[PDB]
Amino acid sequence: DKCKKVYENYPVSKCQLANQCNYDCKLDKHARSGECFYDEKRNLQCICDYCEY
Repeated sequence: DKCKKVYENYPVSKCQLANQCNYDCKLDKHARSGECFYDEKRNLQCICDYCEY
């Protein structure tokens, strides 16, 4: 949804740990769960979600 925003900056490199995204997602865009997802590059991108997915 609109609350879900994706920002690479650091490729799946960090997404290696579901705990990393949230950190960066929280420190970067201030997300809640910063969950990874698959984009056009089938890469895991930490998506900052500010809502109730």
